[PDB]
Amino acid sequence: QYSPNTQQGRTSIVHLFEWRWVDIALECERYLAPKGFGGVQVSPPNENVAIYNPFRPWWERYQPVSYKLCTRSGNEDEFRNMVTRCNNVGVRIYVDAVINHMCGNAVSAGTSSTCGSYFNPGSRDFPAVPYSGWDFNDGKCKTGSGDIENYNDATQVRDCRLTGLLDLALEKDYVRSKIAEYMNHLIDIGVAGFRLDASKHMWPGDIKAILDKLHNLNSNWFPAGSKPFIYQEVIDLGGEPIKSSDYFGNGRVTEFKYGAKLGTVIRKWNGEKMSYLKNWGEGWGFVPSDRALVFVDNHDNQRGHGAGGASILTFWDARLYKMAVGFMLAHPYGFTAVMSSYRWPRQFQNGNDVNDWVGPPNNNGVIKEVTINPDTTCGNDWVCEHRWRQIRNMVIFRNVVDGQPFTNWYDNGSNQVAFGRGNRGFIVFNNDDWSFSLTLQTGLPAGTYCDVISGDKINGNCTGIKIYVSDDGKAHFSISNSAEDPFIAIHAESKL
Ligand SMILES: [Ca+2]
Repeated sequence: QYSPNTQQGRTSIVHLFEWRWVDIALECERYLAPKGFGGVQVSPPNENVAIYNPFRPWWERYQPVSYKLCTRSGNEDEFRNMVTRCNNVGVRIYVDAVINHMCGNAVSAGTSSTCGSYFNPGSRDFPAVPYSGWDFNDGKCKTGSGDIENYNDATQVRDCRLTGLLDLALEKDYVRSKIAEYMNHLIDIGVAGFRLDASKHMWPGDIKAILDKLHNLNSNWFPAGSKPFIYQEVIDLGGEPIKSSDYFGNGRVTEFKYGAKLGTVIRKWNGEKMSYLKNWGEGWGFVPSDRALVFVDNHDNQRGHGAGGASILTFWDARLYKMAVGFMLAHPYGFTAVMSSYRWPRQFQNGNDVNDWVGPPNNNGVIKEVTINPDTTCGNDWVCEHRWRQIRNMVIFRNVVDGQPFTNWYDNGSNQVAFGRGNRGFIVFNNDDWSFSLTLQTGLPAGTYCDVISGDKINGNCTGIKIYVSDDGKAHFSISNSAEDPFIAIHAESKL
């Protein structure tokens, strides 16, 4: 469960948030495969409630109606086609599994679903599964509202409705079986793993019982006996009865402290400085590296819909964002997940964005295709951070130094730091309010290296800055505090 199952040499996954199956298939062959990406996390592929007020919000996909592979992203045939094409080019697919609940109990009965399936939250009737009143925790929950009111109570957090979402009785073999049936269908199609949504709201034992009924990965692409990669979405920030470690037996867990702390440091908040990142990792109270899934931001907290809140860095803060993602990709702690989002009309009303519900680029509900501009960027309002030179080149950086130890760390006691990875890569950061000009030990063999942040290496040529490493692995670095990108990165594969 703990192994990503990615092709050897691929160390990251990208969350192509709300992308259509056909666009992901193309992206796999035209970009992800050749640029070294390990995998892709897709939005929930199962049928959900169609919400028209607001209008097709992004969160409607976290309200299941059935387990039919029928969504705004595409149908079953298109999903199968995408998984096959991606696996054929060495890019894995990870599915966002929404198995803790169904749709909101206050949602109107009818056929307002992505596949026309009928459902009735009022009577707990979901005939397309099929599920009935006997498959929910309405009798288990002992709160007055029926929803979760006390997070200091593990039992209600697990047996009560999370913000009104119908809570499934995962202790029932029938329900566990229906879920495993859905996940096994996806495994046979070819998915390499799953993101367990709202894992904190499920008992670790119930999850285990479900994983027990899962098949091994498709033997056409994976070695026999291969188990699906499992990462559970658990928001653990410190003083709650429920701990991330409670889920270590099922697989990896999302480390939400990673992005929250990194954002605070990069922003130079609460007195933090990049100099403290010397012991970054478990030393900061994070879960063991071999059990962590890290990221700077995600679809939830990038809108303020999650853990971290205000310190979270996202594409809106491009300069600091690129620096944060760069540091994460260069650091050996955990398995890294990169975010890929879309732009929305942000509107704040006293510190709160009233348009945080806005769904993906669309034409009257129909998701707009991802267009590629001549400069390899995306159009139609898709941000495509994974296509940003500074981010994509750092993704490759992590692959190149995969395995090398954290070494040659340097810091000025403030916000100017540098460190290498064995003898395969070196990165320098200048987050202070003054220029950086110093000769440092890189631990890299002598030669001319192309800075992969300001440019690229193309057939014995650099399109950006060039770094000269001498015989003793020493090299000079100059980064102005006013530089577009205040950091430099070089590695074994960027050497001329
Ligand atoms: Ca639950």
